[PDB]
Order: sequence, then C-alpha cells, then structure tokens
Amino acid sequence: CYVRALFDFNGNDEEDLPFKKGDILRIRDKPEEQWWNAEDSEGKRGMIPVPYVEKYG
Repeated sequence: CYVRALFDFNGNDEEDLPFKKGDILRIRDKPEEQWWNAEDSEGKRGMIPVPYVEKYG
C-alpha cells in the first residue's frame, strides 16, 4: 500500500504530490494509469507518478 518515488519533485502545479528521489508514498487510489492518489510522509494525499514511483506495499 505504498510506492517508492525514485524521482524528486517539490513544487506546486496541479497539487501533484511532491517528494524526493527515494521517497515513499502510500497509494490508496489508482484512478489514472500513471497518476495515482497516494499519501506523503505526513498523510497528505496527492497525485503520485507511477512511472516515477515503484510498487512497494
């Protein structure tokens, strides 16, 4: 129920869930086929790149 973001990304464009190369995100929603809704290290649910993140849990 998590993913490892092997790509950095800290900004604020489309509310995309930011992260740092080698981060973990808890994916709970996977509507799109690349941008899934996962949580950050604070629970903040946002858009996470499946191509930039791996499947962990």
